[PDB]
Parts: sequence; structure tokens; C-alpha cells
Amino acid sequence: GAMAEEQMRLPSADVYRFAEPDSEENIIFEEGIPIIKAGTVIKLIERLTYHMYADPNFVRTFLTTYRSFCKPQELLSLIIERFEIPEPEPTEADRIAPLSAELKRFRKEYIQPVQLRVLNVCRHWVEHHFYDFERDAYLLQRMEEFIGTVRGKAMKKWVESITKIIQRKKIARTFQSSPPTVEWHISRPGHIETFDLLTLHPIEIARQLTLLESDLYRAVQPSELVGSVWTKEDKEINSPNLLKMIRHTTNLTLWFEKCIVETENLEERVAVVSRIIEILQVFQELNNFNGVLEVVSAMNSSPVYRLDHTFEQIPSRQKKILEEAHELSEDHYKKYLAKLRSINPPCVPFFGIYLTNILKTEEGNPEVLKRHGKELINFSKRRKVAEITGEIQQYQNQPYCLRVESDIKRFFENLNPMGNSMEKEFTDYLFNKSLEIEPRNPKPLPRFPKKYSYPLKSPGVRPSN
Repeated sequence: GAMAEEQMRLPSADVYRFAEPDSEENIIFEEGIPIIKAGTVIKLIERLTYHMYADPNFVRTFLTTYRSFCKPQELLSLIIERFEIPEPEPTEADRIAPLSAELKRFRKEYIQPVQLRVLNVCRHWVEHHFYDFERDAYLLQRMEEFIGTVRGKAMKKWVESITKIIQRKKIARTFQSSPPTVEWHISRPGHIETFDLLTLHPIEIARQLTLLESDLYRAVQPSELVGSVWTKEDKEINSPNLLKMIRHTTNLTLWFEKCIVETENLEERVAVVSRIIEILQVFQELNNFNGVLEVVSAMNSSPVYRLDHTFEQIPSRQKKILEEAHELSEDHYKKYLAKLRSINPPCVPFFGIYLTNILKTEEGNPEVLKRHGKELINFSKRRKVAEITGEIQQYQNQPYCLRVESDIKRFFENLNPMGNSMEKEFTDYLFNKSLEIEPRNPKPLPRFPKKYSYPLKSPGVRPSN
């Protein structure tokens, strides 16, 4: 009948694997274009390059998330296999001569569509995920060999499009208004040896940290966050921008804490804490939420939070600024999310919430769905992770109208509060320091000598003008 003639126009299973019929043990749909919930890798590949229509949302999401279920080498082999569609046997009259009625139909309404879909996938792959090819030379060699063997009229427009992108990527390996004057306090321009928390201008500390954190945020690719690859063995290769962002947050947070608890003299320590709150204030003015929450993290850390004698001397206005910042996180980040959505560019989003929500998604949904004793890759799980990475991306084109100061930038890039200590070791030391500088009751509060020989008064956070 009509379904048999439809199916038998497609190639048989013993000569092509991507044309078995859809069923409940190779593909499930979640509910226009149908949105795939789960399927076998062969079925995903089929739909990724489906003949009947374009599916830009599925291509995008697949190429973002596929490494969580299929290696790049495997994916390339599977799309090349998908591309090499066999033609059916001829009829008796054609064999003798050729009319080729059904064969010419098959080329037009199946082979050519599917092949154009494969090239589209190849183009999206090299354009948006070239890193796969940077990390694997043989993969690139295979792609270029494949693309250079593609023949036909329709193809050359694609083959030239793809080849130009590849060459572009091999070769690939400002201010709209006046930025404000760079601010200085005690440390003079160029006197890098005296650069420190209290000697640089707090306005400029916040500005330069904001530029640095903006660039780090903007560099994170979505695939660095898929399948929790940043917590796995090849993290340094798969998640290098992500790791740089996380490492910066750790180092800055711990450096704030170190600055505080290593200032043993009470009065000086109050000046340190106060200065850090002023930096938070400028982060808030810049909508660098990432920076705001780094300060909140340090202030709420075990070593710092317990310093009641220090916080007692912090003016009420600064306590209130710090409290409002901590409030951002309360009730599953309700105030933070509302604020993030209400502002205009530029901003730096709080990065940690993405990591937290991605990990909850990874840990809370199964890798596969089981139907009829068969395992289907859970694609909705990948799509949810991709949607969270999509939120990240929507804030990645927001440059600040701030001038870089190269020496201050370098100072923050090179922070290493931990030295040669492991983190746990260092945070235990911070807490023991906290105990030394403000002992638990009923132990008396000792006095400690001053360590700073320059004035402690802040220049404030109002810029010159």
C-alpha cells in the first residue's frame, strides 16, 4: 500500500541505518515542528538532518550539548554515514537502456535535502564550535577531506561557505562615549610595588575588577557547562574559560578575607572592611553583580562573619549597603533576578547561580529514559541545560565604557592569596587567624600593633568632576 511504497522508496536496513521507522523504543516527542524528548543516537542524527524541514533550534541545541552523549569523532562518522545514502536498484527497462522515474524522485525529495542538511550541520559546527577542531587536528583533517570530496551543483555554494569559515577560524587564531578619568589614591601610576587594597583608589579597584570579570564572563562557551565537564578529568581542556572565571572568584574572595584577618589591629581592620564595602558600592553602581556577590561571600565567610568588634565600628550606612547586597540572594535569588531583569546594559551577571542551577539539572534528571528494555538518550535534559546556557549568552555583549589600566589589571590577574597552600588548609588558617585577632568569649580582646604606615582615610567613592 501507500505506507509501504513510501518506506520502500527509502533504503533498506541492511544498507543504511538512518531510515528505520519511528517508534516508542527509538524516539519520544515532548508536547509546528515536533520537539524531541529522547531518542537513540541514530534517531537524533536522523532528525538533526531531517529531509522534510529545517530545524534550527534542534541543530543549535544538539551542537551545544552533544558531547554529553557522543564524542566529536563519533558525531562526524555518523553525519558522513548519514550523507552517504545509497540509491535503489534500477528497473528492468532502465537497466537495458534510462527513464529513472523513482530514482530521480528519490534524489530530489530525499538525498539532496538530507545532504544539504548535513552540510548545514557541518557549517554550524565549524562556525559556532570550532574549538572541537582546534582541540582535535585529526577531526579537522577528516572534516576537510570529507568536504573536499563533496560533488554536485547544489553543494558547491555550501562547500565554499564552509571552507571560508574554516580558513577564517585558522586566521582568527571602540568607545562610544568618553570613559571617565582613571582614579588614583596613594599609589602613583606605575608604582606597582605599592599597589594594595588600601593604596589603590576604591573606585578604580571596582572598575578594573569589573572589566576583568566582564571579559571572563564574556569568554565562557556554553559547552563548557554541559554535562558537568568542568568537574571531570579533562576539565582543563573542556572548560578553560569557566575555570578561569571560578578561579578568579575564589582568589578575589579569599584575598578580601586574607586582607581582613591579617590586619590584626582593630582600627586598621575596620578601615579594611570599610574599604571593601565601598568597593561593593561601586560594583553595585556598575551593576557588576558578580563582584557584589564576591564581596558578600567574603563578608559572610566563617573567618570574617564572626568579627563582631570590627563590624560594630562600621557606620550604619555601610552596614545597610552590605545587608541590601546579602538580600539579593534571599528566597532563591528573588531580588537578584528581579534586579538583573530590570536594568539596562552594561552588567556582569552573578556567575555562580548558573553553575548551581546547571548542576541541579544534571543531578536531578536521568541520562537516559527507558522504554521497552531500550535506553534512549534524554534530550530534554540537554535542552534544559542549553536554555540555562542561553541565558548566560544574552548578557555576553555588554562592554563597559571604562578605560583599562594595565598595571592594575595585572595586579588583580596575579592574585594568589593561597600561595602554595591547598584551599582547605588556607581557609583553616584564615579561621585560626580570625580566632587570634578576636578570641571567643570569655577570652579578653588583645591589642595588636599597626601594620599600615600610610593614612587609612578613604578617598570616597564619588568620582572626580
